[PDB]
Amino acid sequence: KDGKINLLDLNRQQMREFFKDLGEKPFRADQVMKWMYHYCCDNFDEMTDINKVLRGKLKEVAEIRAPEVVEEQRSSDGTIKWAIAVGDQRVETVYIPEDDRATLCVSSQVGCALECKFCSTAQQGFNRNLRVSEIIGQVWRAAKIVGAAKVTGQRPITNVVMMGMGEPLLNLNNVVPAMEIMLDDFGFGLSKRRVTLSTSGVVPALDKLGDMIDVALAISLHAPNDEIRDEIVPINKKYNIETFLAAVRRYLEKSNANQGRVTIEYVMLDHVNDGTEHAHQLAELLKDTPCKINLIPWNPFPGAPYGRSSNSRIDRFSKVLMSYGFTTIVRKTRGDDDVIDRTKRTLRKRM
Ligand code: SF4
Repeated sequence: KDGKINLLDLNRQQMREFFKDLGEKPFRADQVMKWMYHYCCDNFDEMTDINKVLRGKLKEVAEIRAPEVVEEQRSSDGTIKWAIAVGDQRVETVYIPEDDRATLCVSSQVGCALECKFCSTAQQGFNRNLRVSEIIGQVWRAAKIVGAAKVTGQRPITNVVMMGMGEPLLNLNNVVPAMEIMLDDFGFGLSKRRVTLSTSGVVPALDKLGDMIDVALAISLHAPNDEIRDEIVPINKKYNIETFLAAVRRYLEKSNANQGRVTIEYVMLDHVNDGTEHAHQLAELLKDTPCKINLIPWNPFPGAPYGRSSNSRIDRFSKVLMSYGFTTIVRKTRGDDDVIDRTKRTLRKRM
């Protein structure tokens, strides 16, 4: 807004290049980056080992502006759901704590174009791609809130997943540098095994991803055959299951963050994809792809075309897969979470 460079938009190299233009040596960029990501600092004044002159330069041409929280919802089990303001739009960020880990689910887009029939985001349609600052800024903001204070169980973020609003492979230009910052020693310093990109299967973009970065891959499959997938996840019409699975294999040739084993996501949809015959078909489909299968007890929202699969159907589905020796997990569901308002506020201030 002020015509200043948001430093959260910049990877290590771009940061160094920017600092070079300020007439500063590359080490000063690394130093500021460290303050930004190791101490979640967005205030140049708090950077005590930087001299006043450099501080003055930075305040004039740059800022550290992460997206703000407009709604926080805290659950019993420790799960936090944030609504995040991105310009004039809203995205979602979710913190999920566990005993041995803490996972952040980060949005890649404002809305989505993929039209997955089980997805409430798909209802909105695609608005825009998120900028680097608005992706990495979700991690930054969450880490600040989780760190600031200070509750039992909620350890610092250990894992980040590109899983939320939007298809990450349709925003490669912003998703890739964001992940680079997550991975970087001077950024969040996360292992590549703990940075996971989840995709529904944009094949040429996946081929592209593997040439750009080494990060863990997860796939949103959600169906055992092409006729069912064409219906539930329309992008399958462009790139079918076999085209998707071959692209996964090509990615694993360039990348070893997965250690050969991709996580496969599968929402359970009442009488759509949750039958024993579907499970047997899934096992056959996945016989040549090393995997862990996450069966997801999906909950309907108002207007959803599908119902929840019963627990006994999910159980029988799980057992079929286990009989073939697949590592399969029924994912423990986490959390239980006006138009005239602006004019009303104006009419109130009048009194
Ligand atoms: S890719 Fe993800 S966000 Fe996009 S419509 Fe499908 S499930 Fe929804």
